[PDB]
Amino acid sequence: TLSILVAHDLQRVIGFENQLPWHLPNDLKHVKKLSTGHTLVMGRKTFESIGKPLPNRRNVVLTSDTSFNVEGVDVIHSIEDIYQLPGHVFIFGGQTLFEEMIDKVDDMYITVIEGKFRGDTFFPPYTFEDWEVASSVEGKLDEKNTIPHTFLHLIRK
Ligand SMILES: NC(=O)c1ccc[n+]([C@@H]2O[C@H](COP(=O)([O-])OP(=O)(O)OC[C@H]3O[C@@H](n4cnc5c(N)ncnc54)[C@H](OP(=O)(O)O)[C@@H]3O)[C@@H](O)[C@H]2O)c1
Ligand SMILES: CCc1nc(N)nc(N)c1C#C[C@@H](C)c1cc2c(c(-c3ccc(CC(=O)O)cc3)c1)OCO2
Repeated sequence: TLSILVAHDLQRVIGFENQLPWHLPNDLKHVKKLSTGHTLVMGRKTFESIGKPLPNRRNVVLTSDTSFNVEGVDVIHSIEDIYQLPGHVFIFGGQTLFEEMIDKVDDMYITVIEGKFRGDTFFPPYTFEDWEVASSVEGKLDEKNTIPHTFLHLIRK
């Protein structure tokens, strides 16, 4: 099972200057629930933006750097290596990896941020006539979660 896992805004912005443009704690909880116990695969720049591996799951980093080596991180050097990872594998980002994999994944867990942010990195365009809506759940707004957002589970038709 190969899935995308992404938060993107109304124009599909996912990042600005190596950071998330927005602060949404509920989306962090969403990611932890989905991916604890499984595998995250991310590009090198996504990994550097996080700083360190995320706990209690396998962290796989794709890079051409043969010197890359981080305690708690498994390194792969080819897209093809992804297809040798067991278990449930989530493509975690960023733009380059999403572009490489959106045509390969079985399904996508998208958090749509219902806002328009300045970005320099984007999720690729997709059309809902390629993807069925398995579920769509509005995120709950409160003091610490103040941007409207929707959790989609899209499965390839
Ligand atoms: N909103 C979200 O859900 C979310 C999630 C993740 C990331 N992001 C954002 O996305 C942005 C970063 O995305 P990005 O496109 O700049 O970078 P990226 O996709 O994270 O990383 C690109 C790097 O990955 C490696 N790579 C990609 N394909 C490869 C291949 N086929 N073989 C070997 N290595 C490969 C290369 O590393 P080397 O150059 O070292 O060889 C390349 O430089 C950040 O702003 C981050 O905040 C957002
Ligand atoms: C949470 C944002 C997000 N949402 C969805 N829908 N899909 C994604 N791919 C990402 C992403 C991402 C990368 C860019 C990133 C950058 C960061 C982060 C975290 C992050 C930190 C803690 C958790 C909670 C956990 O799992 O323990 C989850 C994500 C993740 O924090 C520093 O900057």
